[PDB]
Amino acid sequence: SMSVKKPKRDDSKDLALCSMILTEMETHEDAWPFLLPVNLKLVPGYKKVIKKPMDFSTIREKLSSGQYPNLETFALDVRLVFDNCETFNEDDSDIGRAGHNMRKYFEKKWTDTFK
Repeated sequence: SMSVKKPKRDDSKDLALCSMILTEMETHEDAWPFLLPVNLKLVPGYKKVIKKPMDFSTIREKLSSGQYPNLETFALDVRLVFDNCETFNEDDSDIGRAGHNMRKYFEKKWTDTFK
């Protein structure tokens, strides 16, 4: 509360470390469904059904331009990519499996870097 603060967690490396995690996600062999925005002209249903589209390239641009106020807002966009994937794709599809694999990969890197 006013003039009463918990001890200052060092956040000065967070930008660098989110960039490294994002690099690792970009270079994973199962990243291909997620590298670019879904083409809303060419994929029936996507525009209407997925209210907040997100992809790695869009997270990368946001990251590079100071659009994440903190590391939690970065984790929310990454998770959004996988939550959108599960909303639109059957679990038993190459893309559905890709999304599950990538979410697991991400959550381990997140825990090991920050928790």
